[PDB]
Amino acid sequence: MENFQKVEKIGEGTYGVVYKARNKLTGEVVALKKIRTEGVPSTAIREISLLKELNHPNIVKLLDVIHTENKLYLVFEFLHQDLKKFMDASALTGIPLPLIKSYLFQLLQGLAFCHSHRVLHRDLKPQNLLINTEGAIKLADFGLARAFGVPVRTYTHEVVTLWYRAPEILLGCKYYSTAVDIWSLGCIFAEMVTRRALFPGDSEIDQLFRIFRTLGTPDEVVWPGVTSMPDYKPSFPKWARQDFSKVVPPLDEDGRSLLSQMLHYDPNKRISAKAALAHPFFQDVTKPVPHLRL
Ligand SMILES: Nc1nc(N)nc(-c2cc(O)ccc2O)n1
Repeated sequence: MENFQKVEKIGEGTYGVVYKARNKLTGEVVALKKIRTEGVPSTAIREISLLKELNHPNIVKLLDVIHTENKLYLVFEFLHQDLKKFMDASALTGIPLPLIKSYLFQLLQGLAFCHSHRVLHRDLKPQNLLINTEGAIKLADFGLARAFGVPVRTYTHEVVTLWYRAPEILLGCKYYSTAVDIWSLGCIFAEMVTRRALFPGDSEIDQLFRIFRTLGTPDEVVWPGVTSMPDYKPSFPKWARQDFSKVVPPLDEDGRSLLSQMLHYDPNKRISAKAALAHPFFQDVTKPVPHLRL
């Protein structure tokens, strides 16, 4: 692109590298993502284009889609910091509960909007949740996984995180439901509260086994159909479920209650974003302003 001027590289997504750029025209500063391949799929540039209409205050706005020279550039609004960075910065002290509750509340509104438009994220994680000084938090990279498909690593040599991957995906399901996003968000919710990733797997089986060790190895009782899943093995060790009081202390009972419904094994039983918004946990929700040092 000749219009912009790569101010800085603000990260390396799984679908390409993201740059902060100043538009020599509008002068506006935006986030410029260079996607990945012999010319980029055509069904892809059509799916992505549809997301320009998926506008919501809790969804990073996709300003433009430019397919040129068999290269794909996505232009997004720019936010100054991602949640992973804010958590690392807040670890010594921990993000205050009121601000954790506000972010979760906003993320669920974002998901509710996307899910109502039959759009799933599929790859939610702290690194693509963006915050601003006004206390807002927004979902980035929505719909990208759909158009494309998470490969071995990423666009290039660099491991993709599995820490937030729903169990049905790890067990080989072919069709993903909106429930996969709820699972990811529950994982992020727990990480904000405890200041440590909930299920930091370093391999697919390790990821699954970390989930089993904490929530109990799933069976036909809690998850009808699970033993019929593609990657399910009768040889999986049988671990007992641990109490949530031990999983996310010292989170209160409303919080633990909501988290438990967000981490139900059966995707059909997992709480929807719409319903999570009505949970007693958000009875006293407010919108605190974060402390960002840009
Ligand atoms: N890691 C990181 N940091 C910052 N500050 N921003 C972004 C960002 C990522 C996107 O995909 C879109 C817009 C953005 O502002 N990503």
